[PDB]
Amino acid sequence: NSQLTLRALERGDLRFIHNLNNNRNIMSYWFEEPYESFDELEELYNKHIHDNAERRFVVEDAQKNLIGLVELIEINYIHRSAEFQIIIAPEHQGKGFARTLINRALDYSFTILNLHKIYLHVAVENPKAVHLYEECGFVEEGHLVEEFFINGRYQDVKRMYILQSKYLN
Amino acid sequence: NSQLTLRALERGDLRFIHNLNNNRNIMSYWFEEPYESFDELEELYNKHIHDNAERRFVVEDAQKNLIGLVELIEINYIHRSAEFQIIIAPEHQGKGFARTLINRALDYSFTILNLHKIYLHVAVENPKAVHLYEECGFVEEGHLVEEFFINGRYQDVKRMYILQSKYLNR
Amino acid sequence: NSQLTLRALERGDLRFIHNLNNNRNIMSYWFEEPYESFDELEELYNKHIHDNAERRFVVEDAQKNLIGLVELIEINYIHRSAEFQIIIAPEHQGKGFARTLINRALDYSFTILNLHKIYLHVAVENPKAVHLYEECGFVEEGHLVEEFFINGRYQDVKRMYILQSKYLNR
Amino acid sequence: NSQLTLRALERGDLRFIHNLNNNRNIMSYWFEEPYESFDELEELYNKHIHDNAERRFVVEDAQKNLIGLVELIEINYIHRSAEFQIIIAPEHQGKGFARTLINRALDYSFTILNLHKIYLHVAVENPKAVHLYEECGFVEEGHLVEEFFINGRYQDVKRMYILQSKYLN
Amino acid sequence: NSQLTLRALERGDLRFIHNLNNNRNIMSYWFEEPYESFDELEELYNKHIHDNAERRFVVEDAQKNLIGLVELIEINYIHRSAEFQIIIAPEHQGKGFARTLINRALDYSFTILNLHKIYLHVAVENPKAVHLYEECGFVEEGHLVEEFFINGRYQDVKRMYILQSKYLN
Amino acid sequence: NSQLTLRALERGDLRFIHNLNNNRNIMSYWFEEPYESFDELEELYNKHIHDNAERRFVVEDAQKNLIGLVELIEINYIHRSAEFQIIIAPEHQGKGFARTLINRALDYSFTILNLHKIYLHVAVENPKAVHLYEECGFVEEGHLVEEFFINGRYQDVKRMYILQSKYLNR
Amino acid sequence: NSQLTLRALERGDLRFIHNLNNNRNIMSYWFEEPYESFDELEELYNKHIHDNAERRFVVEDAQKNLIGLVELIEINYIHRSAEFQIIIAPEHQGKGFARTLINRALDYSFTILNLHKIYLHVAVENPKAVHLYEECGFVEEGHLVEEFFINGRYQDVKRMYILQSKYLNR
Amino acid sequence: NSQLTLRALERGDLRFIHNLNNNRNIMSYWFEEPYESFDELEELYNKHIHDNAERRFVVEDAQKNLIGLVELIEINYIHRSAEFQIIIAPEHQGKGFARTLINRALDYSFTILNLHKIYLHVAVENPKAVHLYEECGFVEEGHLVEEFFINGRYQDVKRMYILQSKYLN
Amino acid sequence: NSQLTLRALERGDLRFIHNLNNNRNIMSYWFEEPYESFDELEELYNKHIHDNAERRFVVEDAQKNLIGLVELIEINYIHRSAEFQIIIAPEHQGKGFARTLINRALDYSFTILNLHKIYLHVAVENPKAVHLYEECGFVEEGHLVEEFFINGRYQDVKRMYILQSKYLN
Amino acid sequence: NSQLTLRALERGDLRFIHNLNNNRNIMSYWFEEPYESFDELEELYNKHIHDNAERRFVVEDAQKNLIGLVELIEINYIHRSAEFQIIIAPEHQGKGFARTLINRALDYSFTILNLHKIYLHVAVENPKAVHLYEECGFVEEGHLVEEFFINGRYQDVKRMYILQSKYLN
Amino acid sequence: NSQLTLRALERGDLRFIHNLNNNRNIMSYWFEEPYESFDELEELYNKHIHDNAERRFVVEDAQKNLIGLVELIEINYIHRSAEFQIIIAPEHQGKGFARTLINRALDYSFTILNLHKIYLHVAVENPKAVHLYEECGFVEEGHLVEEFFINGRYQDVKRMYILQSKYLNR
Amino acid sequence: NSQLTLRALERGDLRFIHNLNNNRNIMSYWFEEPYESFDELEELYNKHIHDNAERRFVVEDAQKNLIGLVELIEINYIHRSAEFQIIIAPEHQGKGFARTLINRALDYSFTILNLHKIYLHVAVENPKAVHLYEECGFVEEGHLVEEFFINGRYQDVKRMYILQSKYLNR
Repeated sequence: NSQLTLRALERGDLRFIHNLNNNRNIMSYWFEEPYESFDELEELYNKHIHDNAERRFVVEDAQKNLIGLVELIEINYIHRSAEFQIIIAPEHQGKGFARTLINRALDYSFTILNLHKIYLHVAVENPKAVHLYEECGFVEEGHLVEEFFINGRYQDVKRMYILQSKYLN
Repeated sequence: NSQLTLRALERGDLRFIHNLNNNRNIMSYWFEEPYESFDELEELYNKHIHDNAERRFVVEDAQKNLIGLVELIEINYIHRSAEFQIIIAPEHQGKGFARTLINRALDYSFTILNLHKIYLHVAVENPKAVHLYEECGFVEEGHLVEEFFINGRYQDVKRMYILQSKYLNR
Repeated sequence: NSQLTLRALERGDLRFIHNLNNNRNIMSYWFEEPYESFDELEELYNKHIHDNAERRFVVEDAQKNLIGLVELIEINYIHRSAEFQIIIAPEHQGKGFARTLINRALDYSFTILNLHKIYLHVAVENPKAVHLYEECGFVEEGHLVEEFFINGRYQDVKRMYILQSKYLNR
Repeated sequence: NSQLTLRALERGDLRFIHNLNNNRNIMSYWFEEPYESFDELEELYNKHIHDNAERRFVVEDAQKNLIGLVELIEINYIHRSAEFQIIIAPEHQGKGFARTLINRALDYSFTILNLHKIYLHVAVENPKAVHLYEECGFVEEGHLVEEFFINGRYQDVKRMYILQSKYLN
Repeated sequence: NSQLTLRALERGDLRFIHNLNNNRNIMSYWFEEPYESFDELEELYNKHIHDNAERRFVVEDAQKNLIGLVELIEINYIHRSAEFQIIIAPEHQGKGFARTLINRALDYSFTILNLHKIYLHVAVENPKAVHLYEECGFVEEGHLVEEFFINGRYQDVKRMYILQSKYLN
Repeated sequence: NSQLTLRALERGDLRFIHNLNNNRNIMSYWFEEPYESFDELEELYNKHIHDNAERRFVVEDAQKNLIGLVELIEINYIHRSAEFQIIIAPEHQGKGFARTLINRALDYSFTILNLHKIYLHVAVENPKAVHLYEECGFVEEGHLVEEFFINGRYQDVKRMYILQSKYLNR
Repeated sequence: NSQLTLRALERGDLRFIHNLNNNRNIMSYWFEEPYESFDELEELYNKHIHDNAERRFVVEDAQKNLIGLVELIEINYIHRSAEFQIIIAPEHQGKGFARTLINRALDYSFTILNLHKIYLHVAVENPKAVHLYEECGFVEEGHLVEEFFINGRYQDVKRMYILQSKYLNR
Repeated sequence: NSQLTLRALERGDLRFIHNLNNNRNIMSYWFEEPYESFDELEELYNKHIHDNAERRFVVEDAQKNLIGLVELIEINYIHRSAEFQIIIAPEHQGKGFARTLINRALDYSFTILNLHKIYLHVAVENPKAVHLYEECGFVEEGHLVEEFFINGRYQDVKRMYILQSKYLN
Repeated sequence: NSQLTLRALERGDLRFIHNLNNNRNIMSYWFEEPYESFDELEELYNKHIHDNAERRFVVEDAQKNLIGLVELIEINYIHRSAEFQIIIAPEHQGKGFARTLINRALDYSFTILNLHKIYLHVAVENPKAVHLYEECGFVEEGHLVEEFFINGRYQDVKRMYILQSKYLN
Repeated sequence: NSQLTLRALERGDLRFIHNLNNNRNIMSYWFEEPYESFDELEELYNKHIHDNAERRFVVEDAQKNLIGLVELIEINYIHRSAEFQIIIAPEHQGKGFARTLINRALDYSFTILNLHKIYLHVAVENPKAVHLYEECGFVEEGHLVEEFFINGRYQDVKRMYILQSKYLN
Repeated sequence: NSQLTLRALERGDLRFIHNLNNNRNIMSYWFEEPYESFDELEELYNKHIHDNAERRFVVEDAQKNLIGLVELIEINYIHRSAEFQIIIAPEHQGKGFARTLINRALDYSFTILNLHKIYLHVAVENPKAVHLYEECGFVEEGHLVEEFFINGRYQDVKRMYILQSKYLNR
Repeated sequence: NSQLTLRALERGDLRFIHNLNNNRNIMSYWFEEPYESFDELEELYNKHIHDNAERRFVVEDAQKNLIGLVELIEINYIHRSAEFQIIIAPEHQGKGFARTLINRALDYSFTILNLHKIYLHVAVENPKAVHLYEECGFVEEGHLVEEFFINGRYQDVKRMYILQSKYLNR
């Protein structure tokens, strides 16, 4: 149930993230190349530490087991928008967590960071991750055509958004 | 027209860019804040020197007028895409230059850089710029709702794109 | 009047800045020690170019005479507040310039930086700075008791503020 | 009671500071984003190591349990003024400890740092903390309108202060 | 069989890479001096950590025995071309493993890196490796005369290649 | 003719180099993007001075007009091979210069650097580069299928070579 | 006199200071060895740039004569004290300048810097300088026995001071 | 008895010094602020290592127990004077050591370092530490008025001196 | 017998080399001063790592015991010559290894590195190390007169050479 | 007897060197302040690591007890001259060891460093050390008046020397 | 002749050296590749600044002609030996300068540097240079077989030397 | 005479220094190799500014002609000794200058730096340097046998000295 908590990504967490980062089947849905030496990782972690344009979160339960990773990135502070990215680890999918976690990100985006808009990309051939975002109040503002090469072909993604005045009320 | 040339942006060009970069009715169109020390610009230009992820171009004519600037930014070499942007210096607009300028950018994109997709963002409330793009072959693929805060209001823009296939088989 | 504009602070402006920063009866109303090497200015200018939390502006008349300094400082992007501070050069005071430049500060804050609150500090013994701010919409939120030592004694300053919504719809 | 020591924050207090710097409830009262990786904290500590403009104090009891933090920040040596802030650890709340930590930081400010004015900022929605300050001699000098965005709303804050002659006479 | 994983080379694979980089017999087939102190390898690894122009893969089996190395080097993102090379460990030779490592690196090149052409260089004196490549779809495009000095004599090499449409159609 | 000489590439030659490196219909036959800041040239020149694996040469006529560029690159000292690449400035082509400068490349490679093999890459759609190399002794060792994207398409290049012994005793 | 001004020491002033710094009958009075490379002075000046613990001031008159130098050094912000020192260039002494100069230093000390105690060291054998100080309100608080080796002899000096209270209520 | 020895301050000694440095009741008599992170300490130790203008000594007995700290600072080599500072740790006061230690400092100053004058400051409200220095041949050359803010008020210190020609003979 | 192998000098090997480097009786025959701190060594090892003009080898047997050190230095790549240096450790002399090892160096020089000439220096009062080199196909091209001060006097060395075309065939 | 080895000073001899560098009695004979933190010694060692103008030797016996230090400093390679100094450890004094350490450093200077003159400086108040030097062949060439301040008085020193031809003939 | 002087090579001399360093029939004689950026030369000169193991000298006459260059390199201070090399600029040869120049080098070597043995390498096929050396007192000590690849052939050289004893007792 | 003064060594003095430092028959009596780049001078000057253990002085006549160099080196602040070394420019020797400048060395050492002993080294084959030192109070404390190689041989030098007390009361 609602035992799930969001926390700041830490150095101790990089092995878990290193694993997700090299998983082809997971990183495809973030349109990120599945190749990352732990060293390269450690370093880009060191980079993200002094960077106000991102916030990375590790998602845990009460055993303190790593359940997943929410990211808010490209925070832009004139326009007050950021890009949202979510992964739940293989052994923690299916359990109905995504709503909770996706909503905590929004709570974060809108009640703390005081952003106007969250947006995201997802593959049009993820027709059910799409149902999800829509259930959480996201809607499609874009159908981006052949945006990303994923698994041997150019694919379509939807861009989806939610604003602060919607989520608040 | 057939006399406009695109060349890599140089250090001797940074006063031209500074001015553009600090002008309110020009930066609005790129969604970029109109404020930049010549000292910030120069340093950014030196880190730009190092970036394979961008090509910033300056636009000249016959007798050396700097007419404008074209960029291909966020060039991604797996997905083979880049964002395109353009400026015609205030004193050079409304001469039918843009058309030729957008079309030099695509030919660069697609005949040298060998990209697959150029995309651009343009204000819904910039309907002249929208109609240019459409007449060069850009089609809308998204209606970004209230994406930018510009001149005191959150504003919608169109995402548009064109593919390498369509340009070469134009 | 309609002539007047703010632009980014440049390196060739530092002589004019330095002049003002060693002026006692000027520096006194910014609560600032009137002591600064041209060299400490240059380093501190190099420091604060990159500093996203600040914007410094020189004002120019139609003939590009340096008229004053407008600054928006401590800009926080979560709370969307920043502190405003201005100086008009001694030889340009008493012209009716003040409201125009305050208005430009607020324009930039609210239509470009998309801020929610702008605040300032003004000495309780500088009435007619206090009174110009009033006529631009600033209201007192606090009386800071004995806040700064200036000219041999601890003096009281007003904290005053204006919101985005009020500015943009009055 | 007199069983509370204040002392300089050391590297070994950082796990403790970190945990507090990621508690949203605690950090709310400080007008403060509840996100801080350990590495970022240790870089900030390494920095203020050399800021004569700031002092950070851990509170300890007799047995030397870590009760809290007290800070004097923005110390100004022309104007002789600094901002005071205090956290007590959730676990050590409500034992009538805070008045002692306050008179402690005041005594440091006035009897050692030879300061002239201490101010603080406290939520208008926290009339119990305001009460607290009033008992230790703090005088409201401002009511800042919508100064901070906290928890989805812009809120008001009391700025308050105390002077050296008042605390020492 | 499908029991072979490819993954990014990590710091803990370096003793293994080192041992291979000092085997003259193995390194002969790579046109390559068989001398490399560990420190020099770790400096080279530290370097390519940040070369988007190269990818290095260790091969693992189910039990996660280190079978070999596969590399895509000189990746060019205008021309969309890279050089392929493969080592299998002496101890894991001759178990019909190489065809799988090859189709593996091809699939990475073509399905993830979205490359256009892969080439390799193979000894004209190694008609068994050439055979190997031919079965996985590689076409001889050059016969380089006396290209490399190996073992006291200047020898010829086949340059061969495969294209994306061919591997994916 | 007998006038022509190669010498080390110098800093005061970079204007002439830069010119050539932003030339499209020149850069196309070196398989190289025609985009390069004067500043990226200068850094890359600073890079490659020390680089023992390369030698870059400017050619001069009897009057010290910059005639072209000769380069020997990837020089490996175990295998004793290097890649050769040349450019004659547009305003000096069609003079009969080509063989003299190829001959100088080979002279340097074989009598100074003591190389065993020199190879080049030439476009299969640049016949008369292919044919000049033949007359200097270069023979085809390979046909690289669809090797480079140039001018909107993947093109085939010839790999060609000449050995030390053949050069020095024919 | 009423025309002498104190300003922060600048880089353009370091030849004036160099000369003073190398003059035997001027440095004796500060107990400082008369030997300094312009190169040492400049570097010290750059580290001085960074020091909140000091204010070095230059003394001008109406028509830009550099008359001297005033320092407040070892400024301590808990104990709120600083050492004061002064020089009048040889050619400007005996004009009754010192008096005004010592009194600009104290007013700076006590009206801006908000210090509590200025102190100074002066040679027992400099009884003119002693009498100046006493007439500005400095009183002796110590007789330092043989503190400095100056001109071949260990020598006594007077420590003198004045407090903020006494200056403001002068 | 005269088992007490003076030695060079070392890195291993910094915990003992760290303790003395944060003791309000001890550092008041050196007019030094009682606040010092171990890190700041470590660093200023690293600084004092390449500094010919100071010598710091740890004072030990035969158990090798840390008994105290003598310092000679601002050694000035034209004028041949330095400032002397002494602390004996809390558990080692009362035992009559100060004379010994103060005299070893002088032996150091005058028989080794070849200084002409040692001077010191002490609070006029330390009327007995004053008797001490006087017993060791120090005399007052100054009564410095309101020099230091200590424990909530400006206080007077005496300056006291001894010369080489006196101590020798 | 021919169990002896040549390998790249490594960091783990520096204690063994440190020993040989400080041995007066060994280093005399290399005309190198017998004085070298392990630190200086470590550093000049770090130097030789990014240096294409040398190759240093540790010579081992099958116990993996360190038997000796072959060096090829001043590799010059226009002229295709290098200087050869050999030491067998004290407890491994007399066993008849030198021929093997000297020949592996040549194999290295001529079959791998593709050099035209190997040369060496040896003291004329080493009349038997000279017989050796001559047995391995080296001949004297020089008798260098009073070249080196060794053990209290200027001494003569022979320079000796072998070329690639000789050794090959 | 012949049971004394000289060798280069290593990092592990530093505790030993340090202890000697803080003995006032020992350091007196070297004209030398007896104060040196360990960190300062290790920085000085790290420095001279690269000074071809100096050589430092620990003395060891058979069992490898650390007997002392010997140094050749200020080696000048135009003039071929260096200064010699020797310490024996208090614990190893008076066993007729010093003559052997002296002829040892002379032999290094003359038979290895090919130097021309060695000099030393020895207290005029130490006629037993002077005796020592005279027996090993050192000739007084100066009587330096009040050259050093040691122990509260300015004292005289003998500068002495020996030449290469004299030591080797 | 008695008017030739040797002085340390300076930064103002590096164009003279550059030219020499890039000339084929001059570098052959030193066995050194004829190719060097002025930028490489300058940097080498700055690391040369630091080297006790070398002395590079420039050769002037009466009226400031730069006639040449002399080096003593690989100076070894235990073995007390150095390699000597020499160049006379093309336009200054065949004037009987060399003799005096070789003999200034030895006197430096042996009267100041206090070396024991100077040695040199010279091409067997440079028999004029061989005869110079022999007439100054150099005698052969080795016949280095095919040591250098020069002008397309591996070539033999003579190692020659002279000792301090023989020069001073000349 | 009374004209002559010593002042700190400055950067604009280095041409004059360099001149002297490459002079053989000058450098010989400082036991110093006459070889030094202007660039090694500049670095070594940058080195030794900060070096508290040395003071270098140029002497000037009444018209600011560089007359010579006076140095006090190895200044140790425990033992309070330093080594003295002087040069008068060749074109200013034989004027009777020597004692004045030695006297200035001692004045500075004893009345400013508060030294106890000043020593020098002088060649036993430079009598009249030996004799001028005598007349300034220097007495021999040692005869250094074969101390330096100079001009083809090992030569003997005198070590000579003068104490503070003797200088200051004779």
